[PDB]
Amino acid sequence: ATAGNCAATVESNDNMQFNTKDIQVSKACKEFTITLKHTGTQPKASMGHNLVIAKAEDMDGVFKDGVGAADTDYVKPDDARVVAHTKLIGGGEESSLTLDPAKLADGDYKFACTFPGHGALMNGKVTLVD
Ligand SMILES: [Cu+]
Repeated sequence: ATAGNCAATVESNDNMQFNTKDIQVSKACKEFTITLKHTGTQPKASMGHNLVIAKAEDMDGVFKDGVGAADTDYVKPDDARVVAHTKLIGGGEESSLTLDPAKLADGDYKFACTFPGHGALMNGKVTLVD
């Protein structure tokens, strides 16, 4: 499936997991939407999740700058090394982002939760595909 997916939905729970560790972005899409749904009962301050997509080579700086942006859902208003980012969502809440697929051609991109203590496990691969 490539010509029938301009959006994706990721489910995160308070058991510390994503329902997918691989996201394939179609270059057939002008923009790609990713919707995150936190299917749990824990509030964002106790077990919050976000989905940040950035260049893997720069992913370290993304997490680092994310921790410094605690007031802004652990996402820093910048979007230079970061391609897209959701907000922190609690049990029942959802957040979404829109990214330019053609910007993922720079190399290997990853998606992860920039919540301190989560990124070590809550991360995967996001690849631009045809
Ligand atoms: Cu998280």
